[PDB]
Amino acid sequence: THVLRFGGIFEYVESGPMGAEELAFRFAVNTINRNRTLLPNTTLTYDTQKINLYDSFEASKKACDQLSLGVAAIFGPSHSSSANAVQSICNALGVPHIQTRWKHQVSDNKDSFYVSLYPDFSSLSRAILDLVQFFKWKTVTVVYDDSTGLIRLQELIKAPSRYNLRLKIRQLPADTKDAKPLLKEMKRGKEFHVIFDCSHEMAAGILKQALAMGMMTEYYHYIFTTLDLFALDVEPYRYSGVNMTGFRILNTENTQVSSIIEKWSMERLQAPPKPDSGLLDGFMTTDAALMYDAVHVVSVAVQQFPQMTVSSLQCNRHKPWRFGTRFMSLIKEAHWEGLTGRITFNKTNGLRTDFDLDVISLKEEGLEKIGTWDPASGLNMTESQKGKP
Amino acid sequence: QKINLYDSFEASKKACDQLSLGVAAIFGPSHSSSANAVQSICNALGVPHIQTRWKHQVSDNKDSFYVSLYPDFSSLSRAILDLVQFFKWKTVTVVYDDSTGLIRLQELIKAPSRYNLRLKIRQLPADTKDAKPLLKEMKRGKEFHV
Amino acid sequence: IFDCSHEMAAGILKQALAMGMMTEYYHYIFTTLDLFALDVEPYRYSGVN
Repeated sequence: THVLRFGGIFEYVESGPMGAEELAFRFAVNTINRNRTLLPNTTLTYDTQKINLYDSFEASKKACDQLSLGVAAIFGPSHSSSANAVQSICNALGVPHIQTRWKHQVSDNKDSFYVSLYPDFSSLSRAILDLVQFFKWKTVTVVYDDSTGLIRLQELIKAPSRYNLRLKIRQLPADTKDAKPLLKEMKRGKEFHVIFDCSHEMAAGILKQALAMGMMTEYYHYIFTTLDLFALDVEPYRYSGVNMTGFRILNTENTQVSSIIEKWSMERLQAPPKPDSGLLDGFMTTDAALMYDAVHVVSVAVQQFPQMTVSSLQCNRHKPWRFGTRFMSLIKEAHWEGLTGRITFNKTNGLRTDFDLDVISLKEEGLEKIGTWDPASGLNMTESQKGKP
Repeated sequence: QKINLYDSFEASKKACDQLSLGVAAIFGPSHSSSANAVQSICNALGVPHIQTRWKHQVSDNKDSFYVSLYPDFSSLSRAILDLVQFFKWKTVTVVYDDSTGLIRLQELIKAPSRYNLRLKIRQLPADTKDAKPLLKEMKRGKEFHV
Repeated sequence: IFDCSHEMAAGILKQALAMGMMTEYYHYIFTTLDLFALDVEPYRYSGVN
């Protein structure tokens, strides 16, 4: 017996197809009340917008726009620039802001009313470092994408602080085949342990090079910063014998997960795919899984709080919203168990710094879960118990 | 206009608010969480903008109405790299406090892939006092080019 | 050293690629002359002789 609206900001270039997460977002809207259990007497609606690449001023508008009505809580943009203002704004007006990307929060900022389902790297980069520290490498190359890659990995760069991993860092140029100058050195420096950092969009790009650069052998052992490792196309590679390694958080070990994905894959590709890119079009990418779970994680908090009503909140004013402080800290206890496994924000900072990474690797058959990681227990490698008394 | 450090929304107002009078070249906030916000406006409103600090430079923000008299870190980072290799040093230790110090110094961090060096990297924690252990380690570690 | 009409060469080569045998190590020699007719590009960087 109730309707409720969220906000929404997304990106595009002047038109559709809509932001594939937005397209996949409105889904998590609908799927709520078809698991009717979920917020039964409180039907959820929403509002969205679409904003610029490399901008927040427009996103400031669409922020203030979605604040004209006011919205119960905003799910936010892609760029940091776009999502840092949306952070402050909501957090200068009580509104909860939500995040699914990573972006380096300046550690001199006062803010509260934002959270980021994105699993932070101070764990990821710890996990990398564990994994590395297991394969007993005494060397590694860290290929990243752009400057901010560093700040993403600084746990790793600081492994020589304690550990004999004399590593080197190499940055990809603009294009994919802008790799060849780089890789050529690697093969000439003979750097047979490679950790990347780039959205998989460069992975397939960088990989087809590592193939055409004759670096797909048993020798090289590529490790990927990202999770969407699975989204790529195994097949061209799985025979060469290469060792490859990456993590996984879209916990496909659950039928429901493997159904919802499928139920989403039942609907996802109503847009035409892209063949050459090397992605398994039909595998719901992580970046969307969060924008999905968020909806649940977020709206489950609403399933604690009766008094909430969206309100017209103008940027002309200063007036913070009513129940933000009452509603915001509801979030930081939302221990939702969805696609990305356990979900529980580090209440100190409000970041998802606890989760289960299941390390996948490349056996000739495909991508095999071979070990499970968490912040707490380190690495359970299925290989660990390959001999018993 | 005087405002609080690290609040964009707050910082966003004065940008347009000044423009309610119109200004020629705003001289922006010196801390990127705000600086870009202003920058997000200046070329978005045709207005040129003048900046002093380095800021969390982004790859391809399509503004062009912003400059700064400040020397780009690349030149700086290259400049140290001139200096160190000049001093023939090998086992350097870079020491910062904030993550952005990396981007401040990547032109240097990348170099060992080209110039035979070694460089640990260490970070000053939240409090200033917290360096006493750092120095202690940097004492434990015998680092004589910092 | 192979022996097959190039029709198998491209076939056998795309394998030698997907079988991780396109390195500086292996040195493939072809019985046939139509070696040129194949498509160099996928290979010329791997360093193979």
